[PDB]
Amino acid sequence: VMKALILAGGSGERFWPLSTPETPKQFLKLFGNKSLMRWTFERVLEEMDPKDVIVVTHKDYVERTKKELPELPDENIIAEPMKKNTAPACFIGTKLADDDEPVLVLPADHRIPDTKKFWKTVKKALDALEKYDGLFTFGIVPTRPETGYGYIEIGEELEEGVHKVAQFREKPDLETAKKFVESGRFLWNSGMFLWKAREFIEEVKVCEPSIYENLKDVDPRNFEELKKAYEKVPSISVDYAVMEKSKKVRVVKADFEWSDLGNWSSVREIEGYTEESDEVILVDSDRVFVKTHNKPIAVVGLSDVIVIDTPNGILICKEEYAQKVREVVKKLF
Amino acid sequence: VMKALILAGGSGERFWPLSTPETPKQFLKLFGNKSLMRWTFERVLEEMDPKDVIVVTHKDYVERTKKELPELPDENIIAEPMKKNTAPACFIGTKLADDDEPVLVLPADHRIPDTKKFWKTVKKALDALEKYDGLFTFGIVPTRPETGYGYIEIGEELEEGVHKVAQFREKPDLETAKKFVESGRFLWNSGMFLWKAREFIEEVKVCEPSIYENLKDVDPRNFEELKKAYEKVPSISVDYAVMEKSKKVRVVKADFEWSDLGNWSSVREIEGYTEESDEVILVDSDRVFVKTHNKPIAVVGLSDVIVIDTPNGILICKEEYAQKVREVVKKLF
Repeated sequence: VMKALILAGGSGERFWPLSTPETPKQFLKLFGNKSLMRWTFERVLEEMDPKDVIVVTHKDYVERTKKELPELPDENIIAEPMKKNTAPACFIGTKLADDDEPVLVLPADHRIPDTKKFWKTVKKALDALEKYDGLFTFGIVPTRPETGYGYIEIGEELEEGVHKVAQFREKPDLETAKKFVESGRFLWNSGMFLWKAREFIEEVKVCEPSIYENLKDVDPRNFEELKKAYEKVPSISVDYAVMEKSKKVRVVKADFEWSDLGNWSSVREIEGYTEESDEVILVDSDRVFVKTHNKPIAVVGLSDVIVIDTPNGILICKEEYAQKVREVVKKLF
Repeated sequence: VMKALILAGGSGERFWPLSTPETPKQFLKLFGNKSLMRWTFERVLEEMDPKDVIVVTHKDYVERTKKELPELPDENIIAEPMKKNTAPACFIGTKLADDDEPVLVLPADHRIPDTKKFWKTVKKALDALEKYDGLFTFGIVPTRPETGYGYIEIGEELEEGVHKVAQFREKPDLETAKKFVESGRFLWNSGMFLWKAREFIEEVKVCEPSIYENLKDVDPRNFEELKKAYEKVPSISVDYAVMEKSKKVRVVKADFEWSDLGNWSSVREIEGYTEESDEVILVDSDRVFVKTHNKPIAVVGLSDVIVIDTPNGILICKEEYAQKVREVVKKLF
């Protein structure tokens, strides 16, 4: 018995001009002519019947989620009355589970190309969960001194590849980041989780009563009932809400390619820089990421720049400012 | 009793994506829905009869020239068999005047907004020509430092605003223009010339026979004959051919504002950097020049760039590399 909980609340904001307010990150077909969420759903379906998968997302997103995931029973989609981040989503998704049922929590907007190593790692976490209880996160083995991700400090070892979490650390300085990688004592917080339903519910009661009392006996499908609760409930990631507080947090080492797809630079990391070609002309310009639409694009005198041309517009972004594409969406709409 | 010779040739390559690849610069409509040549023809018509205006241009553009300039008599367009730069075109155009007629030679792809001051200057230049003879140039006081213009060293003062030319200088290093602009002994060569038909003819015999001996007996309007004579005749500017070598070059301080429209930067210099607007979004980006087309353009984390969007393409160009747009066109086909 196992439940999968897909959290799908993102913003394509950093993916303008490809993303539109009407199309959040989760529906973007960045790879292979399928959305991030679809890939994620298919990843899960490798080892699970869809009866045990749950999507927690806004109502605006619900209908297109049905057309994206025809296999998913309409009941298993769970409409949210407002964006209050992952912690409340996690909570209402977890209540569908039975007390001693494992709940695997997954963002809809990440990329994990090896579906088998993913399940190898999840099986390992399931076995560990049964041996030690507590709340489990997945730490990705860093392959570069990445400043864009948050980190998990390895603690005491229970078993090979399963550790207590000594500490969480947010985006570090490049030197600090380089020390984290060289050390081998830090992992990337993948944003993925695994816990037994009952244990998480109880853990929130101490960490964030705010969340527990208001959602305690609210039926998550009853749209109206959940609105009042949500009006009462704060905005706060479960990372901040529970994980940063509990004394029973473990990490499982994940040996697989993973990305949060944070911004356009993240896509470049996966794809590599763009090749000079008949639609991309480069003169004294290196390390450029260019997605063309229907006309040639020439970049002259500029290095480390992202250029995206879609019908919604054209973006031209120095690479390190790829997080500030959000501001474009703020100013534009 | 005075001829105007308009030289109509020049690559418009540096105005990609506006210009097609072999598009002649003189037909670009950079300002007010009128071509550079049209503006130039109108400027001369302020004081002149079309019968005294000669356009020297490649055969391919004769018909299109007629259409820009319908006031111009069909016989006043002289069809060249090959592109051979300005010295040979100056020659065959200047042959059409009487020996003692003044001939004002003007580039077709410059921008002189103040027509009245243009003619103020010319009339001063005509009066000087009558007193002193020689080949006259028009010097522009450097309002800026900029490399790769022509350069005229101010020599002996013949009379106020009329000097001999100590030296003709066709190129410079960066910030050597600083000790030309702050030295005050150097004017930009505006590319306009004034001479009596016969003196210039004599001077081509002395400065470079190659052109003179091959073209002296030839009638400019007999295409075949001109086609035969041009095979023997070199491609060389009148600057390198005559001005740089001649011992009778005078200079006149120019009383109007002027620009050579060398590249996209020149257009920025005239229009200004671009205003953040409905279709131009600027995050952490200063001193950008942006011509949108059908969609919004966001420029994030980048300064001193030119972004031009047209059906033919998109150009993103660091401002100081604006000459290198030539390299783009080469790569494009």
